[PDB]
Amino acid sequence: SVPAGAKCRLVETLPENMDFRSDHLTTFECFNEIITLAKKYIYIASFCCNPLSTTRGALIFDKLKEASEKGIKIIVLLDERGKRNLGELQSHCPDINFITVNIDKKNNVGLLLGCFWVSDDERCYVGNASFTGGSIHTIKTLGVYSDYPPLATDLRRRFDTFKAFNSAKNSAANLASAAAALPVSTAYHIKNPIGGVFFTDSPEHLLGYSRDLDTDVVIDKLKSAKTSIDIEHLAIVPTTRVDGNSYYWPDIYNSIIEAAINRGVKIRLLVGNWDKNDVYSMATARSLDELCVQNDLSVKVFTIQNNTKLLIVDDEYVHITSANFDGTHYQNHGFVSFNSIDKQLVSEAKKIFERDWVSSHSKSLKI
Ligand SMILES: O=C(NN1C(=O)[C@@H]2[C@@H]3C=C[C@@H]([C@H]4C[C@@H]34)[C@@H]2C1=O)c1ccc(C(F)(F)F)cc1
Repeated sequence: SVPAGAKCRLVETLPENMDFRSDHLTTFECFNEIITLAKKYIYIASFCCNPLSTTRGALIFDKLKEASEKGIKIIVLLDERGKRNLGELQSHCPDINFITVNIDKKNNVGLLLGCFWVSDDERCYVGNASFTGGSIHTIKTLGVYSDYPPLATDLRRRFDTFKAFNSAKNSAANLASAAAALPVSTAYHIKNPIGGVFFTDSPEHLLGYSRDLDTDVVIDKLKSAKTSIDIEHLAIVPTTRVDGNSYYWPDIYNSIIEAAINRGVKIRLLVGNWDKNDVYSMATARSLDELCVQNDLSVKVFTIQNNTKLLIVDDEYVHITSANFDGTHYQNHGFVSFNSIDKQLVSEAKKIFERDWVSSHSKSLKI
């Protein structure tokens, strides 16, 4: 028999200067458990890589340095745009194998956002706490940890597809025949979850034929929302700016409005503050302002460094990820998202969203 929730528990970062309190596992505690219980390997992936920026980040890096010195294979995948701190990292840990990744060499837009850990094919973390000293200590984050081996192995297979896009000689990032020979597999998806948990992936050109696109899964859950939509992402402005041009993409932005106007879903949105100089953010703000007064919508903003990417639907489905609901992310970027329908796991997620919705850092949207 399989366990309910796949042995999953919540993990997050609550800085001391912030009023967030919870009994769940902390991000700093989580990484020590992974490194201490590690016996075979430790695979880590994120965009930036800068652990020494805080005290708690430097302690995990020292525990990982000790791990690489005892015979544990340590491989760290970072996007080639976080290559500044590379010489600093290898200078402190020579035994850790750092690898620069460029998943999109066709247009150089897709970035590596896959923010997760995996060790011994038994334990694993996933969330929005990137391998930075801030995301462990000073930046509020949110993730999930599970010591269920079958779940960690299906997350290891996500790591295998990403490692192939290394910038060294002929590989999946250089050759097209070596990129087509990738066993891009997945053990569980929306049509066959494990213990009520499954993974969704991104972008579309890295799914193969078995994996699920996170874009289609999120929109389907938003269009199938009957009661409540609770989102805590950085921003949901349908327009992003790639290079010196703007990219309009309102797929997630419209499916939410379709819920609050046609279906009358009580929707609460907790996004970060925006720039007054950005006409795209201001026009998006003045639009949402007219809906909280007309339909059952509510919007609050925050100014703190927060990477949280949470989506709760009808107290029946929870979606934690590292990418933000926008066009640039769900079209080119590569990451892995957490999906679970376990009522007890979604309940603990609703417990967190309510906490942040009433926190002092969440002031009401004023225009
Ligand atoms: O979302 C609406 N408009 N809107 C966009 O289409 C975006 C584009 C244009 C302006 C900004 C950004 C540059 C991108 C965004 C924005 O606010 C909107 C939704 C519902 C209503 C109604 F109130 F009738 F319910 C009216 C309008």
